[PDB]
Amino acid sequence: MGPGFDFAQAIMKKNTVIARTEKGEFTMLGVYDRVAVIPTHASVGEIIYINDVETRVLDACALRDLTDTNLEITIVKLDRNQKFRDIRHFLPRCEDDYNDAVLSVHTSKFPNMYIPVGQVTNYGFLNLGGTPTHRILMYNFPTRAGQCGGVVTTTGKVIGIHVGGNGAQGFAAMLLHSYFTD
Repeated sequence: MGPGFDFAQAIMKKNTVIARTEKGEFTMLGVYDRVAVIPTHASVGEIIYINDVETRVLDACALRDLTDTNLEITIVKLDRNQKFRDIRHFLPRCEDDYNDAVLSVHTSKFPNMYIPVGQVTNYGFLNLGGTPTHRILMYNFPTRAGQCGGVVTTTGKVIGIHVGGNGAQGFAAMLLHSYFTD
């Protein structure tokens, strides 16, 4: 409907796949080459389904900060025959607050879904399903089951992936440029 939704759509149309693990269907953001991200609670194994095709996982790393605290991001390298558009230049370099964000989801259940979530706070610490978690972004939208892995964008920046909610607020794990230096 406007430039926020335009940037979000551009990312969804080229840089997402539908990932399925034993823990469900997730929006999955491809970042560059065969490297993608998914919430750590997806429990990625040796094999994953990508757009309903059996795909070997070449590597999977559950990120933690240097205090050895969960970040809820898993970086996956996929045995896929095709590279993602490189979107690393849209990643923030530092932790920050944002205005006017969009959460975008694409699953079998929720295709072509875009939510204007508004102002995003650098919330920091969250007890997420019992797990101490750092680098959390918060937005005042009542997000629901099926949105995990959803991409959080502003115009010109890809800032996080949706990892949970409390019924009133939604929470995303930060994406930082430093996670994807090769």
